[PDB]
Amino acid sequence: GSLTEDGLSYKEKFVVRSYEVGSNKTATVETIANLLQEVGCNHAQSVGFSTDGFATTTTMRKLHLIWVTARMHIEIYKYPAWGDVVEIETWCQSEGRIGTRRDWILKDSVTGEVTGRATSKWVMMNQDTRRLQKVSDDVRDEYLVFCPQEPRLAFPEENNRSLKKIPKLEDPAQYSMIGLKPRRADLDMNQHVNNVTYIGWVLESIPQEIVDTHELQVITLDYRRECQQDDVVDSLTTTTSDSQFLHLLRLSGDGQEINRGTTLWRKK
Amino acid sequence: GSLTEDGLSYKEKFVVRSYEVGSNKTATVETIANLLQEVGCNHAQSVGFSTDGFATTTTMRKLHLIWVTARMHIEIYKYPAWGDVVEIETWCQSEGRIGTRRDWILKDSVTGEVTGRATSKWVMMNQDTRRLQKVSDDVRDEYLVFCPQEPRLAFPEENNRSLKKIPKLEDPAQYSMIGLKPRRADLDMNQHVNNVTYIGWVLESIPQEIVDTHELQVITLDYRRECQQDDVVDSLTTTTSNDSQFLHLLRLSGDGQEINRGTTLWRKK
Ligand SMILES: Cc1occc1C(=O)NCc1ccco1
Ligand SMILES: Cc1occc1C(=O)NCc1ccco1
Repeated sequence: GSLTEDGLSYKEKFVVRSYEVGSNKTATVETIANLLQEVGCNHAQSVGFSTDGFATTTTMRKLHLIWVTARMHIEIYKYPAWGDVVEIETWCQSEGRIGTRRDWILKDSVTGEVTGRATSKWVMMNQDTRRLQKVSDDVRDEYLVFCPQEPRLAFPEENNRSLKKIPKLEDPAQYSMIGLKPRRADLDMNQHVNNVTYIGWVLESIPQEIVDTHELQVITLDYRRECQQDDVVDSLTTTTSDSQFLHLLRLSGDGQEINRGTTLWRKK
Repeated sequence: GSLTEDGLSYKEKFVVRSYEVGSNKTATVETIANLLQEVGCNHAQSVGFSTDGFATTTTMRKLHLIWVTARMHIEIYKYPAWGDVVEIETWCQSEGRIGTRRDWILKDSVTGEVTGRATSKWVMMNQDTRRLQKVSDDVRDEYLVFCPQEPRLAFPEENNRSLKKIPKLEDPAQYSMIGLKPRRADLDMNQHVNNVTYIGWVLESIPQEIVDTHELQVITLDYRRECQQDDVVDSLTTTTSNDSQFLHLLRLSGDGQEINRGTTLWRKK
């Protein structure tokens, strides 16, 4: 991969692997999400930021401050087939004191057609206390020089799906998968549960009949609290409708919320 | 990737990804295993075989016959770091009617030094009845033309670790991880649990203190029965031993039906 000519975005090509595809012989949404994280990490490295998923500076490191994902929104038009080359372009943009956005565009390398797009919202937090804090001016200036100044949005439309508020699923859920636990492969280099694991957990409570007859078109997922290495999770889903679902991930015992989201599926 | 000049082996380079590394910022053994499977699949594709993990011909497909892994043995000297390039060479060799072997050599692209090696044993089986059958001469001839004729072994030594018999762990196990279940990401394109998932499940019952102070050098794993999509597994481990050795067993959570047995060898960091 490499930064683009203006140095304000980063592009990388990937060849879809055999173990990366589902029963449709095309990349799963979790493979797509891993590739998004990979290109994001390579963009941070290319300009000198930390590569641990927290995109920190020496200044943030001294203050024990980290960037954390608050929301992921992915829309896929065509899932790449095994052996296909997908090119992904990513960029970062500040949204004031509130937080920062990282966007992605996925393209078919051969045709040049846009096959998917994604957006994410990030917030700054002290890694020990977990307390959120507004971005300081001295740390904002550190990363602004790597972002476009004019608005550049993967989802330009005012009040589009990526910004919709997500309600809390009410019991009883129509479907559930309980007792989900992360294993070592689900952890990152810092021993935290990888953000993509929660996408897989959300999807575990979708009936197999939906997965066999439909394709996932949109997934929006809010991240409220981390699942620790020794926690156990329950994945809940209710049909709200194309097929649409409302999702909730909570701790198996006390029912503490860790994630909420919605999915939209298209009949094959 | 590509077949080599003599067309009897296949090589491919991989750049280690951020999500592919563990706490040591080097590739996990499961990432290594996925890369082994990937280069194996690319070698089958390069010469016209099926790419579903069963390496079948049109002849085998008409008979509902498949190749299945009976044993995996991996030895790693140095785990590649994030961003490093690892080159992997693989080849296949028949071992008579018994079964066939697929071997791998991993190298550091920059230095050319051998950083790891692996071997696997495969057997032919009817995919519906799960009954094993000896390889026929007409099936055998189909793939022999893609294998070296002279012996080429990643583990040449006559009485080496890759061929050692593995005993059955006796209860009580020293350590256990209970209620492990596969999710959709653990399945392949045919909806079978991926062979690498069982490696992760074996390792779940190793105490975190061993993982933090030691590095995995060798893993040998026998595959006896497959875990179905709706099955639940128990991972059991007992220390058998500067080095640490363990005996492992994976069994169904309910009746205790064996699915895998293996051994691991760890070296202090
Ligand atoms: C998504 C995000 O939220 C807060 C910071 C970032 C980020 O990615 N920063 C590193 C970087 C590398 C190139 C541009 O920015
Ligand atoms: C491991 C194995 O056991 C039985 C067959 C095979 C195999 O890989 N065959 C396909 C192939 C591609 C190049 C050479 O052979």
